[PDB]
Amino acid sequence: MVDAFLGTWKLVDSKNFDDYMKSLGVGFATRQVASMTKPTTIIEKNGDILTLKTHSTFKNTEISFKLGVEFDETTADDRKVKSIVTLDGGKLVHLQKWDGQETTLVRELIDGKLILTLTHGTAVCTRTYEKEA
Ligand SMILES: O=C(O)C(F)(F)C(F)(F)C(F)(F)C(F)(F)C(F)(F)C(F)(F)F
Ligand SMILES: O=C(O)C(F)(F)C(F)(F)C(F)(F)C(F)(F)C(F)(F)C(F)(F)F
Repeated sequence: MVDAFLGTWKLVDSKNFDDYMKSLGVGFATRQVASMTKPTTIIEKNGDILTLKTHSTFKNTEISFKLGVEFDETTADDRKVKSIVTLDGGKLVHLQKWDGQETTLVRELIDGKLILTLTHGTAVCTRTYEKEA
């Protein structure tokens, strides 16, 4: 199921991330740092539990979850959300809900690259990761 997503991934392309951050209300000085950061994402499984780490020179996050089971999450920008991650069409779909708002973080594999599509409001950001050995 999820096994092609597992491993260490490095950011190699980003489109419309400023739009996405601004839609979420991230302040301009933070957006400026974030626009120049290249995170590493590490996706590990242990049985039915996935752990997704995001590491950078600015902020780090880590979440653990079972597919299809809601979990509490506090995002990098300090939103307290109700989250669920599911496999849908071969994509890892992460849905966050708070205050009646929603955002999706969708990961899919295309030609061995991991494409992360972030949608909030009308903003749609595409971030591409390449696998580390
Ligand atoms: O993993 C990535 O590339 C990523 F930086 F885009 C990201 F998903 F972490 C993210 F979008 F920045 C995020 F941290 F999750 C965020 F949505 F919470 C926000 F910070 F942008 F507000
Ligand atoms: O700090 C915010 O609000 C932020 F959105 F800018 C941010 F830290 F989440 C980030 F820089 F966008 C981020 F990209 F998610 C990150 F730094 F966490 C990382 F993913 F780069 F690691």
